[PDB]
Amino acid sequence: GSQILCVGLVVLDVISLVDKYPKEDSEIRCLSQRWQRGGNASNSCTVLSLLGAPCAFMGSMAPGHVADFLVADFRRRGVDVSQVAWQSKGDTPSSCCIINNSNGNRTIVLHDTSLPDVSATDFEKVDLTQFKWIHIEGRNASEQVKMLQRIDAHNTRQPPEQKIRVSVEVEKPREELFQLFGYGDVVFVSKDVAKHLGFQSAEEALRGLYGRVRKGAVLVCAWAEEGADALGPDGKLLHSDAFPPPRVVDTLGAGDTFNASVIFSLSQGRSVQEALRFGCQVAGKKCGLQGFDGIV
Amino acid sequence: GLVPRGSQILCVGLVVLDVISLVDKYPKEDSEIRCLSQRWQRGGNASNSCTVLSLLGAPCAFMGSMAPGHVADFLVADFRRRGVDVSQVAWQSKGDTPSSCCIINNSNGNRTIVLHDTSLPDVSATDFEKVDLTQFKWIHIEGRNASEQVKMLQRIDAHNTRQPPEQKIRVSVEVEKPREELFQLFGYGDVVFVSKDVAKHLGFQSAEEALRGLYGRVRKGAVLVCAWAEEGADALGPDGKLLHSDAFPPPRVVDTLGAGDTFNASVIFSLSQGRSVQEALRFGCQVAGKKCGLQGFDGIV
Ligand SMILES: C[C@H]1[C@H](O)CN1c1nc(N2C[C@@H](O)[C@@H](O)C2)cc(C(F)(F)F)c1C#N
Ligand SMILES: C[C@H]1[C@H](O)CN1c1nc(N2C[C@@H](O)[C@@H](O)C2)cc(C(F)(F)F)c1C#N
Repeated sequence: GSQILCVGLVVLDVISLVDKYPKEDSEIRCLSQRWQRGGNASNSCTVLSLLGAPCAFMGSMAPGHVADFLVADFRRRGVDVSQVAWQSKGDTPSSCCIINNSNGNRTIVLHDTSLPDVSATDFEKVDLTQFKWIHIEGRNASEQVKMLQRIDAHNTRQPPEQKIRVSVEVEKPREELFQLFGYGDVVFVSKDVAKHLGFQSAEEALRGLYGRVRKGAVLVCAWAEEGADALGPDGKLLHSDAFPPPRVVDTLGAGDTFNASVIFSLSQGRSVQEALRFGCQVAGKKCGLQGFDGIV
Repeated sequence: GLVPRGSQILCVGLVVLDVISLVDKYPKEDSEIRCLSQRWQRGGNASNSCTVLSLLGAPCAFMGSMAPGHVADFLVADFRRRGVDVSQVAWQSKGDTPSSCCIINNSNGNRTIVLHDTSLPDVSATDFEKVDLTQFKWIHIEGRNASEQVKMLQRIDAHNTRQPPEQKIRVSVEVEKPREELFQLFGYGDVVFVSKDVAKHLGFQSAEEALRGLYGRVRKGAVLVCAWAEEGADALGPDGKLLHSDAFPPPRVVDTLGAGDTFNASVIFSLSQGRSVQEALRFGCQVAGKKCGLQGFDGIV
């Protein structure tokens, strides 16, 4: 296997750049506008391609002009779109993103079209042999657990040399998703999910949630500008300071940059410490740039 | 393709992609919230007046700036969907096709707007100088870049001086934004539309006060028109006789977005058809009122 598969969402980000965030009932005029392809699994694909990794995307899309824009962007990047689960019923999701130029803060108003999510049936149809690593963005937990069990089954039949590495992301504080803790060799838990569970630091979260992971898995938690932490089976907490840019201009997709960079580094055989550090390095570079161009 | 001579109604002005999201509570900065419902709409005054003229049964054309891209493709497809001739569009090499983002809170009804950037150049007088006016029976200009538009208005004046009265192009002008640059446009056109917002900003408290106060600013024999929402509309012509029409409010008000544009297009339509200013004021008020009980422009006729 050579490719890195990212299973999750693709969203059209209808971005506006403002000098100051608007006050409810106001009329600000934006600096600039752009269409950017978004969604967590989608943004991680952009980053992996830029990092020089052969990657593929798996997500639901509806035939139409929004899909044509997204597909052309995926293709322009060299993202393998051959795994896309095309839906006959529904529309492709989009969102209004407000990026504050004075601090880089991103405010998203998402429109979730109720496009059916990728099923365990869609996933059974995939020939796993081309993949080196499979990353799943937590969405439809019950259906994704069946996908994770399929990869587990594949791997039991494989020599250690050709075992598919698996990562999982729990970004939304949804009780259903917490069963995914659970599966995978690398588990990414968000600051928002951690705070929701009552943890006030990435060290508190990793010590509190490590009991929920599979034997020998690595639990990772990025805490924005405070840097990121990781905890493996050795019980040794690992840390990396952030690499903040002198001027933070766009934080939209920073966490996705972190996830893809950590996945990349580990796929390349680097240590968890090296990977934590690289993840923050790339996430920080991206924060001082508009979009993903120039992160390398 | 072939458009018969003196058949179309031209609307010069703005087209924009409005992205309207309905939220239960306004988002706090850095949040990743999910909206109730999200609509993409083709907005802009000259743009909305085109939709209405097509629905009224009028062959119409739009003239405005657009840049090649995916926003333009959405807008062009909508123009076409409402059967608007888009052959006059001034395509720009530099700039963004306008897009505005509206956030409507469902718990209080308050609208938060993030207005399009200023990057796209407006239609120039040299752009207009390239249009063959013979296919138009009427030309309506939305006040934007006043200095340039005055040269466009003078071009139509020049065209008309060498035309017989039956082949004269009728001209209307809209002053909707309260900016001093635009107030020079009162001096052009056969029909001048002044807004309630512009009127109030000049210190007028009624459409009667505005028409009596601003009539001196119009050219000889022009008609000054002012719609005052639910209070109805007024018109004042060279005879010095103030004309009025009550509003025709719908049983329930659904959507007032583009009501003024519906009024303008309906008044232009009626006059283009040879009806009296009184008949046209009334028609403008009827159509604008029908639209208010409707979501969008779909069933206004
Ligand atoms: C992915 C995490 C690793 O923990 C380092 N990363 C960063 N995340 C930031 N976020 C702002 C977004 O709104 C999210 O809250 C996360 C900002 C920065 C920076 F400080 F540079 F601006 C860095 C970095 N480096
Ligand atoms: C254009 C003017 C003519 O005066 C008739 N029109 C109406 N405008 C309304 N507006 C309320 C919002 O603020 C819009 O901006 C304007 C509402 C109504 C109605 F009462 F029906 F709802 C009517 C009518 N008829």
